[PDB]
Amino acid sequence: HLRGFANQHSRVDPEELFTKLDRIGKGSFGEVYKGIDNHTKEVVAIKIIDLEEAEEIEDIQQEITVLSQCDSPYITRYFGSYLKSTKLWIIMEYLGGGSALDLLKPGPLEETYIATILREILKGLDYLHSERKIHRDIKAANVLLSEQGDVKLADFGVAGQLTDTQIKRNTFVGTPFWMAPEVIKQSAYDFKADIWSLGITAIELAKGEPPNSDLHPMRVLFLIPKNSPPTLEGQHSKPFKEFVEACLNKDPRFRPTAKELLKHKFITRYTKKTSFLTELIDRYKRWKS
Ligand SMILES: CCN(CC)CCNC(=O)c1c(C)[nH]c(/C=C2\C(=O)Nc3ccc(Cl)cc32)c1C
Repeated sequence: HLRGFANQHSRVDPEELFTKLDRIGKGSFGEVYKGIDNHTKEVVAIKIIDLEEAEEIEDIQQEITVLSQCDSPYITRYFGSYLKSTKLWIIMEYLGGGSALDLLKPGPLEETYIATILREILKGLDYLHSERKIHRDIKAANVLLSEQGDVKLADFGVAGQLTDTQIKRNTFVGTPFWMAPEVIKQSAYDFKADIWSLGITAIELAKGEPPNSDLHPMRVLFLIPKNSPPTLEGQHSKPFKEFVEACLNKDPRFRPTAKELLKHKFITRYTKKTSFLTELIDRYKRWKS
């Protein structure tokens, strides 16, 4: 019956207030478009969700709630939501540099870039975890950059909320290659699931693809809780291999917090400013052009 659902959104037709432009990517329940707020003229990202198609409605509601409860320069900003029949327009912050996955397209990343990106992801994780929120879908595709090199976490479509009522989660959610073993087994889990997913993302930043990409997603789901954790192989520095090993511990009790990882040798070795990442944005622009 969706009682109280429409009350939370502006019933004003979003085509009058916003000018919809080109598609820039996709989200958990819809397509992401570039837009301009007709009043301020300011650039925005618009996510259009078909409620009849994604009828997943509890999760759409979860993403709305999560985004409106976050207030951090490390989390994509939310500007409201507009309903137009079965379509829901979610207006968010515009990040012109695209994703960390988009940025791997022209070629491999030097270690200096990887350490800077991981440091900024950790600042985002530290904020979420302090707010008792778990992202649950940490991967390069969900790490976005502004045209100035600011790194932000996006896509709260499967995000979890811990309380004094619910100390742990048990929901089976995420993308197979990046999923923590306790998530797959549906054991009671917390913020430590994002730490494991960050370790998979660290390998993905170094290799362009997560570990065991040569395997079928369903085979990987069956093997993650049974096999030894992945390792960073090949020509990479010892502190980088150590950072990955710290994240990829099968026992969550031994995985460090985001705050601890911000003190890791791999993260502290390089002291690049986020503006350093604009070179990757320029490289991607030259490659696409
Ligand atoms: C088809 C995608 N294409 C690569 C071939 C373009 C690369 N991506 C972008 O240009 C891009 C841009 C400029 N902005 C975004 C995504 C945004 C974005 O800008 N804000 C935002 C908020 C929430 C979510 Cl889930 C996603 C986004 C994206 C994916």
